[PDB]
Amino acid sequence: NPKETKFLEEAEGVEALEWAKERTSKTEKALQAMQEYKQIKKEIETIFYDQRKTPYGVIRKGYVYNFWMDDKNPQGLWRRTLVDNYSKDKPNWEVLIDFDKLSKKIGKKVAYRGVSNCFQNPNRYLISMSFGGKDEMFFREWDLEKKDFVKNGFEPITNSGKLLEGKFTYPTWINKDTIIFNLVLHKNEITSSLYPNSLYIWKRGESIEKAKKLFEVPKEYIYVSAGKLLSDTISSSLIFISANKDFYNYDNYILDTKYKNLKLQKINMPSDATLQGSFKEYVFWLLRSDWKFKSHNIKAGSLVALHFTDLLKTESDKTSLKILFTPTANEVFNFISTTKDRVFLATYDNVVAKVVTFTLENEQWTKPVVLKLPYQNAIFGMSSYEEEEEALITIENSIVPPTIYLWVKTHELKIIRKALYSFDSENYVLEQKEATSFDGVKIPYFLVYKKGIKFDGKNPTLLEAYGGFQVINAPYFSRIKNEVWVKNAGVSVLANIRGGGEFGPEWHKSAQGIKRQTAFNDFFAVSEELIKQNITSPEYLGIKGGSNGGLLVSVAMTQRPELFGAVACEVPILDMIRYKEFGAGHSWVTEYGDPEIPNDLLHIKKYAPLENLSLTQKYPTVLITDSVLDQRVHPWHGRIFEYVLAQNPNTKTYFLESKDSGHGSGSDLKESANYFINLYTFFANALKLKI
Ligand SMILES: [Cl-]
Ligand SMILES: [Cl-]
Repeated sequence: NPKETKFLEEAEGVEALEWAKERTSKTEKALQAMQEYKQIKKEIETIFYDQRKTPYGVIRKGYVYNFWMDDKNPQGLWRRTLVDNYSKDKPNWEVLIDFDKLSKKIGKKVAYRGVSNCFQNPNRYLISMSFGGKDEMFFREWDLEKKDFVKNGFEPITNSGKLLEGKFTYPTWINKDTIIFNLVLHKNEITSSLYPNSLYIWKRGESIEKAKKLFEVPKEYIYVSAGKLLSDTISSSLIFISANKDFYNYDNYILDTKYKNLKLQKINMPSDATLQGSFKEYVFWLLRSDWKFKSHNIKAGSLVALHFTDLLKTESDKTSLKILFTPTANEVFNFISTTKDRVFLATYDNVVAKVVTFTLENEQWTKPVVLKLPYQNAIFGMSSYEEEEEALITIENSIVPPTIYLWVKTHELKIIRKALYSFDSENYVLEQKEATSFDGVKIPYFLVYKKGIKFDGKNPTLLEAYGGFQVINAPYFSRIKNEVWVKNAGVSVLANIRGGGEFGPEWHKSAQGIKRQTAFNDFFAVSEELIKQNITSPEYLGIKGGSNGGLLVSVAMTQRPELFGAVACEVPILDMIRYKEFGAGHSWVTEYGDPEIPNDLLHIKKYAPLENLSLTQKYPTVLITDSVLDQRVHPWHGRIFEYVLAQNPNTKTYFLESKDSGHGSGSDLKESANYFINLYTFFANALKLKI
């Protein structure tokens, strides 16, 4: 019965933790006894603790800021160096905050979760932090001149000293003495998805009990957030308030903070349009749906720009709106990023990165200039601020390590850092291929292998996908997969299945809700194609997915067990009947359908893994992972799958429950390292990697 299962529903406490510890210990001892473990451990530790790891960063006021972890500092160091030093192989870094020292002090893992700098006094930062991998977080104000926390500064503590935490509580500076944030002051100030439901404004020197509530959303909404509408260099007083109603639709507002009285004014934009950035007084918005705007049908996936004042106006009064991107068939929007005098528009065309830059001249958008990316199958990233003329760009592909480039004030890329580690890209092949799905639709996939392998169906192969939430699953360079898997003659595959965002909102909507089986079919189409082409065979084929991808792979192995030889189901959502009861489950009703609506439940039960398991069926060996402090999906999902599968004597399972990773691989570097040693030992042993 579910009475037998009920103890596992409690994340912490007693019977669940003991049950989980025992299975985890059995699993770790079993992995540690496999012939492949010693070698896999060596290879992973060499990578994770490598002093030649690339120190990625962001430029502010003549310095590059970096966050660094290694075996000495697994929680990590927030640090900086002069931009002139950043080109040196081994820059002289100034350590700003040592999180390992902080953790030792408090007696708990304190994880760095980002920073926000004050425009009015740029020596002041709000440092975001969490205990381990919790979604709940807090912050502390910190001063650069002092290189220390500000005594009695902004930190969400009560008049007894009690620290208040909230899931993705992040603060925004109003002025040097005022912040706004999504504070959980009272226990009940949360939505049904358990995110903070309120925004508070808080003045320096006042108890948090004196903070003024400015905004509250209904319980049925997902979350509320505050952030800046424009660059602080244009306005520090316009705040964007975003109330996410049902994951995809929003009520958004401008909060103007500079007048005698605060002013809150509702933004008139399509409810599923999203703010993507700004430049000067203009704002960029992405469309998820077609917009009939005056004469025009502006297609779903387009980017428009408008003056911020037109956000408050009726369609009749919206004179500044311009269309900046209209995707052709294989195109999708990626991001906007801004410098002092340029806007960068990053897109994909057939899952290959493309970038242009433009500006404003005489209040008109200039003709964009192509920024040529000198990699095949390029993947693009960058950090920048409108306050800064210079920016750091990365370009990479799945088999070529990332290069970091400085964007200089004369508007060109200059190489600033190459990888210090060695990876001989010419010994590998990267192919972009397509499978044909059940309905004739072509599904992209990326295939990476070592030159010289035979296509005789005996290559150990690891196939990954995600397939949800309009997420673009781009083929980035993975040092771990390339060096631990592909260098040992394993094959790597990434499938851009529907549910994702690789071809814009329609690519997502096609496998959304009760259409989820479309995502799963896409994944089978790729799996079968790998086998047909004698890249691999079921015995050598492993599949890996996390979170939403954890549903994907548990569905795959239960519908099509005969296609696969090994599975890793990581921090999964998978109990699709009961998902609303656990963690942030209410937030995804529009993604999966509502199990309490008969028609949605009927579709969900056709695929839900716990509804489609047979005791007498051999399933592929599976590694299931979850965490006590996973507040996103809750460990129930991993625990119940293990509990039920454990009872099938035809199936071998490995289970790993982490104390404090949360929704991820580990909340410090050592724990992540151990997680990937366990995972790669599992696959190497299951699929016979020659290691
Ligand atoms: Cl930073
Ligand atoms: Cl102060």
